[PDB]
Amino acid sequence: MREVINFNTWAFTKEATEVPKEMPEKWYWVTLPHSWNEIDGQDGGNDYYRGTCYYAKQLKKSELPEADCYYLELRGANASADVYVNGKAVAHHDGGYSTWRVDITKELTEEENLIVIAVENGVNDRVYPQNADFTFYGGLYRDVNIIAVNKSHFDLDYYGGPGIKVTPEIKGADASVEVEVFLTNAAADQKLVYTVKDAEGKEVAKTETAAGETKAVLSIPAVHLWNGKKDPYLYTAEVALVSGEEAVDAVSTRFGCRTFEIDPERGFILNGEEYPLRGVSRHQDRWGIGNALLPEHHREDIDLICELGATTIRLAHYQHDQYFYDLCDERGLVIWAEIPYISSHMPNGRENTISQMKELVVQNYNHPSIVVWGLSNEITMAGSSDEDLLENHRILNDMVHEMDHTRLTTIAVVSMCDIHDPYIQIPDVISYNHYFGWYGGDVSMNGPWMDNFHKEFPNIPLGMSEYGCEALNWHTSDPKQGDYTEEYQAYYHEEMIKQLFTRKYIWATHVWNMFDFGADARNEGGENGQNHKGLVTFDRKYKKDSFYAYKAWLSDEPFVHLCGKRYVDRVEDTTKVTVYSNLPEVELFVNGKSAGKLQAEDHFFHFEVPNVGESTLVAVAGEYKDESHIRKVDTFNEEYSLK
Amino acid sequence: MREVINFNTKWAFTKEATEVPKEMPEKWYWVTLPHSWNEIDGQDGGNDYYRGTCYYAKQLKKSELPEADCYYLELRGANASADVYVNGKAVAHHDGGYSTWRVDITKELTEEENLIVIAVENGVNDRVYPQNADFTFYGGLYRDVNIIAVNKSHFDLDYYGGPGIKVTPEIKGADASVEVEVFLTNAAADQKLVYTVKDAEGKEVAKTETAAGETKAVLSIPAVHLWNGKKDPYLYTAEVALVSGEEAVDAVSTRFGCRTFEIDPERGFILNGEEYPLRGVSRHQDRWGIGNALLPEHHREDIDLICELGATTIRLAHYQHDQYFYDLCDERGLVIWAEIPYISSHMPNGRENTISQMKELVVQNYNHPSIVVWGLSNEITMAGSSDEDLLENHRILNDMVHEMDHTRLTTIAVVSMCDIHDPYIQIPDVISYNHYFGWYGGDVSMNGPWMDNFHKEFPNIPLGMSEYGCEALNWHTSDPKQGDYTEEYQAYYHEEMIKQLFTRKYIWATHVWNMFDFGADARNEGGENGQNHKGLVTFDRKYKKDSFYAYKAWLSDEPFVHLCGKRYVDRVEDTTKVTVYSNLPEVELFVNGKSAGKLQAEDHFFHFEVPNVGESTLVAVAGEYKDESHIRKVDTFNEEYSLK
Ligand SMILES: O=C(O)[C@H]1O[C@@H](N2CCN(c3nnnc4c3sc3nc(N5CCOCC5)c5c(c34)CCCC5)CC2)[C@H](O)[C@@H](O)[C@@H]1O
Ligand SMILES: O=C(O)[C@H]1O[C@@H](N2CCN(c3nnnc4c3sc3nc(N5CCOCC5)c5c(c34)CCCC5)CC2)[C@H](O)[C@@H](O)[C@@H]1O
Ligand SMILES: Cc1cc2nc3c(=O)[nH]c(=O)nc-3n(C[C@H](O)[C@H](O)[C@H](O)COP(=O)(O)O)c2cc1C
Ligand SMILES: Cc1cc2nc3c(=O)[nH]c(=O)nc-3n(C[C@H](O)[C@H](O)[C@H](O)COP(=O)(O)O)c2cc1C
Repeated sequence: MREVINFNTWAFTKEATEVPKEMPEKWYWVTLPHSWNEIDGQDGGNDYYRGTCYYAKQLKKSELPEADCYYLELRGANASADVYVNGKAVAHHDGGYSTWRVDITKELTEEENLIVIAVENGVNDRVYPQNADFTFYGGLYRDVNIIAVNKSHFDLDYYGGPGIKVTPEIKGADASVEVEVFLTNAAADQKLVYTVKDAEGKEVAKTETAAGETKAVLSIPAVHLWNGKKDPYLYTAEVALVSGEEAVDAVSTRFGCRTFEIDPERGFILNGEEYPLRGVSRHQDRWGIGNALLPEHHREDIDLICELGATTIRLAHYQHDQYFYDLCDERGLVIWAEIPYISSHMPNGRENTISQMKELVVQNYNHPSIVVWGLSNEITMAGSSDEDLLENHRILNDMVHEMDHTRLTTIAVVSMCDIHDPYIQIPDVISYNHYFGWYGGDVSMNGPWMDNFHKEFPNIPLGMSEYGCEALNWHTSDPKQGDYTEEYQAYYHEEMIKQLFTRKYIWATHVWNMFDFGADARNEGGENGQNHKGLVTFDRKYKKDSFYAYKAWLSDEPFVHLCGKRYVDRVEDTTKVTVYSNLPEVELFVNGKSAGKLQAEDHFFHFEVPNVGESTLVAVAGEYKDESHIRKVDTFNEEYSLK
Repeated sequence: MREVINFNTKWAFTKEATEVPKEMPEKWYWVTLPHSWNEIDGQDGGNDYYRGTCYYAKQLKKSELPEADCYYLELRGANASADVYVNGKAVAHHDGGYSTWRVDITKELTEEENLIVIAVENGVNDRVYPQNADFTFYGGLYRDVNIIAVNKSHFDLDYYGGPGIKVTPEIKGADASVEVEVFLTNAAADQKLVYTVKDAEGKEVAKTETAAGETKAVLSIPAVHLWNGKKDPYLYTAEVALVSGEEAVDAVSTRFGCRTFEIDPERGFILNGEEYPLRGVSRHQDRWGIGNALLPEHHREDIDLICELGATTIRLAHYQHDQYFYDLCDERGLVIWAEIPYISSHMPNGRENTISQMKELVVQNYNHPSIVVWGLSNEITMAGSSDEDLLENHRILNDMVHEMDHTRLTTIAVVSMCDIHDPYIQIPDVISYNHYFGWYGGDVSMNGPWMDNFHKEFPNIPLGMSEYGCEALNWHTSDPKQGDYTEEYQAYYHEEMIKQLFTRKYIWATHVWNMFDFGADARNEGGENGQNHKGLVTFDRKYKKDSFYAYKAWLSDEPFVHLCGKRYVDRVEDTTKVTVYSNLPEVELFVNGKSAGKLQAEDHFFHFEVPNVGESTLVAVAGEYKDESHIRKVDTFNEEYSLK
C-alpha cells in the first residue's frame, strides 16, 4: 500500500533571509525540477548567484491519502538544504547529488502545513564540490516527493536507500541471489515474502520467512545473464511485508546477473569474454535549463550516446539521477560512478566525502550497469598528496570495499601527477586525465605515455578517464591546436581513436565530453560560460564531426557522413574531403563525377578533390549517401575564423 | 520550581571523529567545561590553530534528574557552529559562537543513560561571522552547558535564548513607570501572573496581578533610585511568577536600572541629565593559557583591574560577551558598548548571520542597564569602500535594532582610512573611528587635528574614538621610537593620546585598545608570537604596564604614585629622565635619599631629570604615598633591552 505523490508544482526567492511564517504571496512561482542558475550559470564571468534561497509550498492533509507516516523525499537539493514544516526545523542535508528523506508525520498538525526548503550553494571548507570545472547549479533540480507508508515499512531513513539489497552469485549456469531487506518498526509476527520476477514478469523464484529474517537466497536456474548491450537482461526482485496475509508495505528493484573482471593486460572482461569499454563522459545539465532536466532529457542523452555506440559512460563528477542509471541498466552500458571529491583536498571535507560515498553505494547498489566506484578526480591538482589526502582515500577505499564486494574502486588522476605518487596505489584500478594535443603537447604523445605507464606498473589496470579538445563553429583548412575549429577537434579524435582503440590493455577510455556543458567560469573560444569539448552541442541540437568518427568505430548502425558541411567557402583550388563510415567502401562524387572509391583501416576516408566554382559532393557507401557543398573563393571568409 | 543543573563535568572530547558515535566513547579525552581545544595552538602564532569539527560526548542519566515536565539543554557559548544529538538523533543546530541557545529534548530522553553528542565547528565559510578578524576563533564549548527543568507551562525558553522577561523603565520626573513584559509557552488561559519589583535590599516596592493572557504590566516606583553610573549603580530586580491556582509553576527574574542618557554631538555623553564623560578601554574574553574558557574569577579579575584603572566605559568587542560579565558592569556602573562580530570584510552571504547574532544580542542583553549602544560592525569597509549590499545589510540591522529597542542607540567602529564621506557613516545614530596614528605609521599628534576636522565637517554626528593603541612588550630604551615595541614609547604614546582625547568633550567615548593583551594566532611580532600586545596589562593579567598608570592618574580617585621605567634599570646617559604618574597635585623625587626637586604636573605626567651615577635608588613622594625604583649607570646599552 506504499504510495508516492509528486510534489513538484512552489514559491521561490533569493532575497529572503528567514523562513517565512506564512505562505508568501509576492515570491516567484516555479515548478520543479528547478534551479536558480539556469541563465546566470551558463553565460560566464563566474558570476552565477551562490547563496541561500527559499522554496515555499502548502501541504493540505485533506488532499492526501492516509498512511501511518508521511515522508518527504528529496531526490536532489544542491548543495546543502534545510527543511522546515510549519516553522520547525526537521531535517538537514549536505550534498546536492543524492536522495534524502525525512518523516514529517508529527509536524502535520494543521489542516494546511507550510513546507519551506532553504537551499544553499556557497563557499565553505566542508561540502564538495568546491573547485571544479562545472557550474554548481543551485536549487531543487530533481523531484520532491511525499511517501505515504504503513507504520511498519521498509527502511526509508538509511542514507536514502531503496530498503532492498540484491546480490546475485553465479554458480555455473545458475544464479544464487541474496535479497536482503531492511525494516522499520516491524512486528516480530510479520512475514516477508520474497519474489524474483522474469523479464516478462513471470515469477521464477519465491520464498517466505518471518520479519526476523531480513535476508534470503533465491535460486535462478539457467539464468539469463546481464550481458550489456549484447543482452542487458534484467530480473525484478520484490519483497512484501505481510501482516496476517495483508501486505502492508512492499519494495522492489530491477537487477542484473553478471560477473566481470578488469585484467591489467586484456582490459575489461564481461561474463567471461573480453568486452572493450570504449565510451564517453556525460554531465547532467542542458543549455537553458541548468540541471533541472526532465526524463526526456535523460532519454535523449542516452539515445544520442547509444546512437554513437558507446559501451561505457563515465558519469562524472557526482551521483546522477536514478532514472538515468535505470536507462543505463536497460541499454547495457558499463558505468563509472563517482563522488565530487575533486581538484583540491579540503581536510574539513573528509566527513562529506564519506557521507556522499555512502549514499552513492547504498542508493545505487542494485544497478547492474555500474562496475567501479570512483573515489576522486584530479585530487592532487593542488599538489602532491598529503597524509590527510592519503588517509581520506584509504578510509573511502576500505569503506567501499566493505560495503560492496562485487565492484572495484578507481581513481581519475590529473595529467601532471607523478605516476609514483603514493595515492595511485590505493584503489584497485586507475585512469588518467590527459589532454595532450589540447592543453599543450601533441596528440601523438598519448599512446606512448600510456604504454610507458603500463611498462612501469604492469599489474595496475590503466584507463583513460578523460581526453578531449575544444570545438565551436569555427572552420579552417589547416587545422591547428588552439583554433577551436570543428576540423582540428575531428583530427584530434581521429588520432586519439587510433591510439587508444587499438590498445587492449587500457581497460576503459572516456571521451570528455559527450556534450558541451555549463562551466560559468569558462571564457574562451567565442562563447562564454561553457566547456566546448563535447561531441554534441550544449542543446543536443548539433552532432559535431567528431561524433561520427566514434560512430564509425563503435556503432552497428550503417551510415555515411560527410565532414565539413559547415565549411563551405574555401580558398584552395584543391580541397581535402573526409567521410566517416562503418562500411567498407565509400565513393565520392563532386558534381556527379566520381573522385575515386576508397577503403580505410580506420574508417576515416580522406579524399582530395578540385575546388572550382560551386560544387556538390556526394558520398555513397552501398545503399547509403550523404551530401556536402563547397565553393571556391578568392580570399578566406573571416566569418569562419575566431579572431 | 524551575531548576538549572550544571552540565560541565566530564565530557569526552576528540578532534579525530568523523561521525556521531553510537555508544559512549571509551578512549576520548576527558574535559570539564568551560573548554576550548585552541587554548595552546591558538595563542602561539603561525595562524595554525586547528579549525574544523570536534565532538563532545557525555551521558545524561534520567534518574539523576529532578522530576519536571520538560528538560531543556542550554548552551551559553559554542564557537562557532554546533549541532546537538540525543541518542544519535539530531535535535538542534546553531550558528554564532557568542550567543545563548537552548533546545527542548524531553521526548528524546527515552533511556536511563542518554548519549548527548554536541559537534562544534569553527571552520572557514561565507555564512557565519567572524571570518576575518585580529583575534583567535577559539573552538569548542567555552561557556556553561546547563540543563533546565521546568513545568509544561513555563516562561519562554525558545525565543533566541532570551530570558522570557523584558523590563523597560520610563522616567517621569522623580518617578519611574516600569514596563514589565513576559513571554510564555503552553500557558493555560486560567493561570495568573504576579509581577513584583523589589528593592536594592529586596523590599517589595510594587506588585500587580493579571491573568496569563496579559503578559505586559506597568508598575510604578516613586522617588526611584536611578542607575547613575559609577556614582551610584543602583539596581532594582523585577520578578514575575506564573501561578496555577496559588501554585507557582515557573518564575523568571532580572536585575535592571532606570536611567536616561543622551549622546550630544558637542557635549559628549550625558547620563541622567548630567555630563558623564565616557573614557575607557576595550576588553577581549580570553586569557593566557586557557584560550576563552573563562571561569567567573577571570571575569571578576578582569573588571577589578578596569575599576582600579577608573574607566567609566568598556567596549566589549568584538562580539557578545558572557552574561556574568555584563552583570558585573551593571553592578559597578560601567557604561557598555556591545557589538556583533560583523567585522573586516562584508560577506553578502553572511547577512542572515548578522541578523541572527544581532537579534540574539539585543534579546539576551536588553535588560543590562550598563549597555547604551549596540554596535553594528567594526572596520567593515577595510576591504573596500561601501557598496550597495554592505549598505542594505547595515540599514537592515539599524532598523531592526531601532524596532526592538527604543531606548538605545546604534554605532559603528569605522576603519581609519575610510573616507569620512562614505555613505556608511550616515546610517547609524553615532559613530567612532579606529585610529593608530603613532603606531601604524603617522604621528600621535595627528589624532587631535583629525578628530577636529571630522567634527567640523559633520557637526551633527556624535564622534568617538572606538580604538586607539600601541604595542608594548618587555623592551626598553631611553630614546622611544614608534616601532621599538618598548614599554616607554607606549607610555609616551598614551600620554599624548590622553592629552589630545581627554580634553575634547565632544568625543562621546574613547576606548583604549586594548585593556589586556589577547590571543591573535596570526600575529608574529614583538618577540612573542600569537598575541596582540597593545594591552595596558599583559595577557596573563600579571603585569600592569606603565601606560596602565597613566590612565589611572586621570580616572581614579584612589590616590597613588607610580614610578615608570622600573624594568629599565641599566642606562647609559649621565642625565636620565624619570616619569612619575600620580593623581595627586605634587610629586617630589629623591635620588639616593637627596631630593632632586618638587613638581606639579597639570597633566599628571611628572617628568623629572636626574643624574645617573653608580647605583641610584629613586623614591617618589606625594604626601603620604611613595614609590620606589632603581637605576644604574653603565658604559654600553644592555642588549637584553632591545628587540634587535
Ligand atoms: O578541462 C576539461 O575540459 C575537463 O577536464 C578536467 N580538468 C582537466 C584539467 N584541468 C585544466 N583546466 N583548465 N586548464 C588547464 C587544465 S590543465 C592545463 N595545462 C596547461 N598547460 C600549461 C603549459 O604547459 C602544458 C600544460 C594549460 C591549461 C590547463 C590552460 C591554460 C593554458 C595552459 C582542470 C579540468 C575537469 O575534471 C572537467 O570538469 C573539465 O571540464
Ligand atoms: O590592530 C589592532 O590591534 C586592532 O585594530 C583594529 N584594526 C585596525 C586595522 N587593521 C590592521 N591590522 N594590522 N596591521 C595594520 C592594520 S591597518 C595598517 N596600516 C599600515 N600602513 C598603511 C600605509 O601607511 C603606513 C601604515 C600598516 C599596518 C596596518 C601593519 C604593518 C605596517 C603598516 C586591522 C585591525 C581591529 O578593529 C582590532 O580587531 C585589532 O585588534
Ligand atoms: C547497498 C547497501 C544498502 C544498505 N541499506 C541499508 C538499509 O537500507 N538499512 C539499514 O539499516 N542498513 C543498510 N545497509 C547496511 C547497514 O546499514 C550497515 O552495513 C551497518 O549497519 C552500519 O551502519 P552505520 O553506517 O549506521 O554505522 C546497506 C548496505 C549496503 C551495502
Ligand atoms: C529584548 C526583547 C526580548 C524579547 N523576548 C521575547 C521572548 O522571549 N519571547 C517572545 O515570544 N517574544 C520576545 N520578544 C518580542 C517578540 O519576539 C517580537 O515582538 C515578535 O514576536 C517577533 O517575532 P519573530 O522574531 O519570530 O519574527 C522580545 C523583544 C525584545 C525587544
